[PDB]
Amino acid sequence: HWGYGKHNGPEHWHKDFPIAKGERQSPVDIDTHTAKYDPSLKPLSVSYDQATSLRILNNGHAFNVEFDDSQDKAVLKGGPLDGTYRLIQFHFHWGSLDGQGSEHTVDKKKYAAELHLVHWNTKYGDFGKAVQQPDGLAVLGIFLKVGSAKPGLQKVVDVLDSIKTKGKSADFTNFDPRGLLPESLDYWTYPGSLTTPPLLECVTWIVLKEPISVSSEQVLKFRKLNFNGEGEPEELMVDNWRPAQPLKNRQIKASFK
Ligand SMILES: CC(=O)c1ccc(B(O)O)cc1
Ligand SMILES: [Zn+2]
Repeated sequence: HWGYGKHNGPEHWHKDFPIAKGERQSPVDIDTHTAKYDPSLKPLSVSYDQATSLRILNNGHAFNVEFDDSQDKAVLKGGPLDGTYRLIQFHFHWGSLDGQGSEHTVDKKKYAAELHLVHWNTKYGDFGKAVQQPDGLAVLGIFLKVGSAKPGLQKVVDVLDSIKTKGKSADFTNFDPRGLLPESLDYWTYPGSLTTPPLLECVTWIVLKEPISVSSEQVLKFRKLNFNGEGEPEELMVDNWRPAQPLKNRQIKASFK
């Protein structure tokens, strides 16, 4: 199917997913000097106190920490969102080297990796119904650079040997995603889509300005994962990011000056 190589990478996705050439695709480059501070923006509200993680999965594209979204336990509201968005899963995209990996860029700058905290609007009932709506999803993007170690990430780094190949999964309860958040909630926001197929244009993107630091060893463990499935030729899971897409008829708002 689709992947990230030279034969199935992003530049090929449009053949099986025409919306790849859509009018509100992600990711995009964030021109910090062209984004306009928006007063009407309300303060962001991250209520992850009752978050309940369940499993960690290698899907052959990335690895998802999945949560129990059967109740309003870890929600995202305020900011540009109208209503309540339930956290369903979070994933990363990283590069083969520290100077790449992120999907969004800031003034064309690429980060070592990008963390996506995915939530879906609770007025749609579930995630599968929510992805079919223009305001069905809210994704919290957080950049990752190499530097100091991010303690709240080590628990995820330690379990990755259990999900090395596509399809493998492992119990992963009691993970607190608040350890993955940066100090500040300053953000840019814009209307976009999922960054992998089906590339549905259903996402409100909230990208935090302040990155989180991770050690080179923490990301190195990311690079030891496998695209392939067990017993198959080893393709290392690296550079699983979509490059910046055309901004088109969109303006990026900022929550700060
Ligand atoms: C297919 C799917 O479930 C998914 C795809 C991309 C993202 B993202 O851009 O944050 C999240 C979820
Ligand atoms: Zn993603």
